Formats: sequence, C-alpha cells, structure tokens
Amino acid sequence: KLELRLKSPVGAEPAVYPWPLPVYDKHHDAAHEIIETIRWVCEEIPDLKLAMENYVLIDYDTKSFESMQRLCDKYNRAIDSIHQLWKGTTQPMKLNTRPSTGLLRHILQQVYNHSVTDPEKLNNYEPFSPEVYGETSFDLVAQMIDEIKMTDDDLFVDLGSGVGQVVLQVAAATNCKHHYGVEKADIPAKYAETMDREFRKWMKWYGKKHAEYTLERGDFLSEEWRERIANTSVIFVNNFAFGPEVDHQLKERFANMKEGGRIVSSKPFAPLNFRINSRNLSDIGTIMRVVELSPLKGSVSWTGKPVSYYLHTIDRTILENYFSSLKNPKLREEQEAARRR
Ligand SMILES: Nc1ncnc2c1c(I)cn2[C@@H]1O[C@H](CO)[C@@H](O)[C@H]1O
Ligand code: NA
Repeated sequence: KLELRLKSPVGAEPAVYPWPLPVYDKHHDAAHEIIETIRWVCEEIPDLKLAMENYVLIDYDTKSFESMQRLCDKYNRAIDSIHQLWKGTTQPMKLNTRPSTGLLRHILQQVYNHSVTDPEKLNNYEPFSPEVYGETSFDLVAQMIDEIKMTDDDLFVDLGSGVGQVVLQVAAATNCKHHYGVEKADIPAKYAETMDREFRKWMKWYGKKHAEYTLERGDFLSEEWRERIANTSVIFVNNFAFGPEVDHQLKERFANMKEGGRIVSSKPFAPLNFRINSRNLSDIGTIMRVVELSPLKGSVSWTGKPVSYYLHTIDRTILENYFSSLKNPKLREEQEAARRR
C-alpha cells in the first residue's frame, strides 16, 4: 500500500491519501488538493511559508509518486521543526480562531471533494450549482456576511440547505451563535451528513473554530418549521427556482418574524419600490424593506446574467406610518391625490 501523508499544523491526525491519488470530480483531484493544503498551511504559519520554495510547488510531477512524496516529506519535516520551535519561547499559532476567507474557501472545497460522490444526482436549478460553490456562491455569501454583520444575538437558518455549504460557511465566519440548515430531498440531505463530518474533521485539522450548527432533514413548510421561522433572526433561502405557491407559503411564514428580522434570497419576495395603499394592505411589502445586494463581479449563471441576492428587513414602521396618515384627514387627502397622480 502506497500513500501520501500530511501532518496537521496543530497535531490532529495526519491527512492520508492513497496512491493512485483520487479524482474527485472533473476539475478537482487529490494532487492539487495536497498542493493547495500546503499553500494554505503556509498562509497560517509564516515560518513554514519561508521554509518552502514557494514557486516550485507547481513544478512537482503530480503523476509521480516519488515527486509527490518529496513535496509531502518536505512539508512534514518543516511542520516537525515548527512544532519544535513552538516548544521554545516562540508563541504557538493562536488556536480557536476563525479561518480567513481564503482558507475557508479551500476547506469547503476539500469538504466537498471528500463528500459528494455523484454530482449529477443534484438538482442544479439555483443560479449556481454546488460543484462551483467556491468560485461563485461562496463570494456572494461572503459579501452578504460582511453586509449583515451578525452578532451573538442572532439565529441563522438556511431554508433548503442542499448539501450544506452555506451553513458551513456562515458558521465558520460569524459571531452568530446558532446555525441551522433544513433540506427536504433525500440525496442532498444524505450528502449533507458527510459534509458535516468532514467539515468538523478538517476544521480541527487546521486548528480553526466554527460556531455551533445543525444540518437536518425536513420540510420547511411543516408546522414545526412555522414556529422556528418565526423565531429566526436571519434567513437565507435560495428561492430562484421556486413556484408561486411555495413563495406564497414562505411569505406567510416570514410575516410572523420579529422586527429587524432579515431574509436574504436569490429572488425578492416583494417589489423593491413598494408604495403602500388601500388595495395592497395585506401584501408582505407592507412589513419589509427590500434592497438588492451588490452582484458577483466576473461570473454569470447559466442564464447568462450576473447574479445578486436580495436583503429583506422586517420593518413595521411602513405600516405604522400609513395608518397614522389615514388618521389625519389632510394627509389622507394627500395620499389619495398621490395614488391618483
Ligand atoms: N419544502 C422544502 N423543505 C425543505 N427543503 C426544500 C423544500 C423545497 I419546495 C425545496 N427544498 C430544497 O431547496 C433547495 C433549493 O433552494 C433544494 O435543495 C430543495 O430540495
Ligand atoms: Na519561501
């Protein structure tokens, strides 16, 4: 049995790769995962980055066991010496910190590589499919995270969480305390169990912390989920492809959320320029502000168009102000004159 091993920078069990190296899918294989892992550990540890001949990493023969073993042996020797350095006065790498954005992208790729065996069985009806998460949705999610600035008072739910990528990313990147994903379909929920196991393993391998999270199987339209959605502070829902009946039902669930509750989605649930009046009083735009977030630069979905998400914030002052105006005869005449102009 031939194999390649990479030591963990924090003394977790080593990553073991059999030879011949696995192919994970059409653009990802274990040889390049090994090279990228070494690169990302170098970003975590300056002394390792100094010791490695950094531009040579690309010049190894990924088809030669002897070449690849040479690279891994060089990394492993460097890790041993860094662990010795840390037994001295030098301070060890800080533990229990969150991964940088670049490291997190890599970790999520590596989780996906090890977890998802038949990518064809996935229902690629969203703007981007899970196969390209790192180049596309990952950056949309990262931008969203920086915009919404969640705190430890928040509770995050991904409705229709697929193989779990959004939940893993957000749980690794935010001070939010609790993170849930719920997914109805058997195949992605099955893959999500492996993703969960591998993410926890790799995060410990790199010495990085994530917040608490749970990936479940379920129907987000069930009665149990009504109460749960009502008590969620941030919802993510990739509703781009959902039919009118599903979006209608979701709207009814969001109408129970608390003030300041937020929903990020791939298709808006209300017009961006809602103007409340007598005929539209029961519509969801009466209780939320809706804005389009900055799009992802440099990619297009299979529609051929740029992609962006939509942020909805529960805000009942829209409705409060409308009723206060109705009360005042002057303002009521002016509202009727503006609707008719
Ligand atoms: N009612 C539901 N309860 C839980 N998950 C749901 C649904 C429905 I409709 C769709 N999905 C999942 O949503 C994902 C697409 O965003 C896809 O992964 C799709 O399977
Ligand atoms: Na170097």
